[PDB]
Amino acid sequence: QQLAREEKEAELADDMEKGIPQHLFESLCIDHLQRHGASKKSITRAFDDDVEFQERMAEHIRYMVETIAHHQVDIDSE
Amino acid sequence: YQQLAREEKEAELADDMEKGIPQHLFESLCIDHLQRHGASKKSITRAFDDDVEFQERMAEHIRYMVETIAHHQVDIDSE
Repeated sequence: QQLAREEKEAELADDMEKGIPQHLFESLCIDHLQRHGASKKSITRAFDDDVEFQERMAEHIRYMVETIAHHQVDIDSE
Repeated sequence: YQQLAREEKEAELADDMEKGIPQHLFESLCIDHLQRHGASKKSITRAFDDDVEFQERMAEHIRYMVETIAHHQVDIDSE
């Protein structure tokens, strides 16, 4: 039953992850980091060329989305 | 000590860039994109504002992003 709750969370986080593709964060960075010394090329190289970065980026988006899935189910129970 | 000075520059660049990326910019990204994908506004905000572990791990990834971009930027500064 806790194990049925984790299922709901994982399914929900599956859907959320789809609505949060990586280009949203790249856009964010281009828009907010240029004034801080980071050029389009560097942000672009991170997002399009850097394998390790892409993966660690996917890991965290999954964590973000698992965490809010968790809270969504909390409010579903209240 | 040439490579240390490079890393120290990378690190200070990251310090600067980090100020451009407060957490609420990410909260807004999520409320703008996740509502069609199963999340309510409340759930996102609960994560961003009430969940202390989320905040810390959020801060740390942001710091990771900025160090990695800083690294790429100094590489480009040396080509």
